[PDB]
Amino acid sequence: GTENLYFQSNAYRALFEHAIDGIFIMDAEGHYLDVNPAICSAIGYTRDEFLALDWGVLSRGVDSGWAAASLARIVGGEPLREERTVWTRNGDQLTVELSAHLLPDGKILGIARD
Amino acid sequence: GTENLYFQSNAYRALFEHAIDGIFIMDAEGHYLDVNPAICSAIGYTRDEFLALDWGVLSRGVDSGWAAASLARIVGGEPLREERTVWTRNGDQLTVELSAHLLPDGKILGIARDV
Repeated sequence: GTENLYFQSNAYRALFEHAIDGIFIMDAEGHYLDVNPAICSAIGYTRDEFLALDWGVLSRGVDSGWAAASLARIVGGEPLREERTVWTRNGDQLTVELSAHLLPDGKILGIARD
Repeated sequence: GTENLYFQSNAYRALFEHAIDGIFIMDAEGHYLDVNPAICSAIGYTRDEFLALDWGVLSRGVDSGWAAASLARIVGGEPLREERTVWTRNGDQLTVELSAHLLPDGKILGIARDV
């Protein structure tokens, strides 16, 4: 049997740690809550730096209202799938495909892929 | 909180459903126990059809001993990271990069990526 919370929790821990794709968790207000090793390494922020940032900073989409508009669609229950230019800590540019899905308690699971 | 049992199991079910990469679970003997939508779509198998498979059949690793030897290495605490060609029952061929990690309850988490 695999239909129990311990198995599932185990499998999340392993996926989060070992995924090649970036995986992040944010709260309903767009505050980053967790970030996996892949995303910290790609974007160049440490976990502690990352957890002080909000949705929109990486892709410079706060002022434009992109962050607020997209967050609202996500918390409304529409999945996000959109390519965005993001900037690393050092100011280099990446193109990432961002996916985001609502979790049952209103938090958000995100994936960042090349 | 994001460390707790309820959060992490919620997050697993979401990530399993929504991952673009393939994710599979197998037991220590190589029997497939679960497979995510991405895998099923990639090879056009249903979940039930995939769950009749054992480790090595898709990548033609039975005769060579690759299936049994690789499974032993994983079960022994050595994560797998290697590419495998898959040949599906309808004649398709694809090459994927596989990662496989032993989980605490003895099961194995696999991830399959395009490559």
